[PDB]
Amino acid sequence: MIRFEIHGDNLTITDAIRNYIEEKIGKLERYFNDVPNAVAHVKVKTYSNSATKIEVTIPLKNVTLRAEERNDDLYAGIDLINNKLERQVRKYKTRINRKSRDRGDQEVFV
Repeated sequence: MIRFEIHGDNLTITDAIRNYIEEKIGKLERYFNDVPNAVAHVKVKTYSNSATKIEVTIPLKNVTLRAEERNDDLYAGIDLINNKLERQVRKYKTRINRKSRDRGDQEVFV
């Protein structure tokens, strides 16, 4: 089961975001079906609507994304990681997939 293990010390510490993330991570992992385990170890930290300090660490099978930054929007921090998730997830899975066919991406053929 795809898990979300957040420690969020922010203003809105309720089911709202947890659900919000459940939707996000849910919709992300529902892009896959062969994903038994994907996690979101996230930690936001703010006592101001004009603040957010976040740190995501989302261990999928393939890759674990971590994003640790102080940025006004939480959702931008997690978007940093989510959007980079798309970016990195695809970079990683597509690279590790193509390593069979693409022999000379890291190799100069010595």
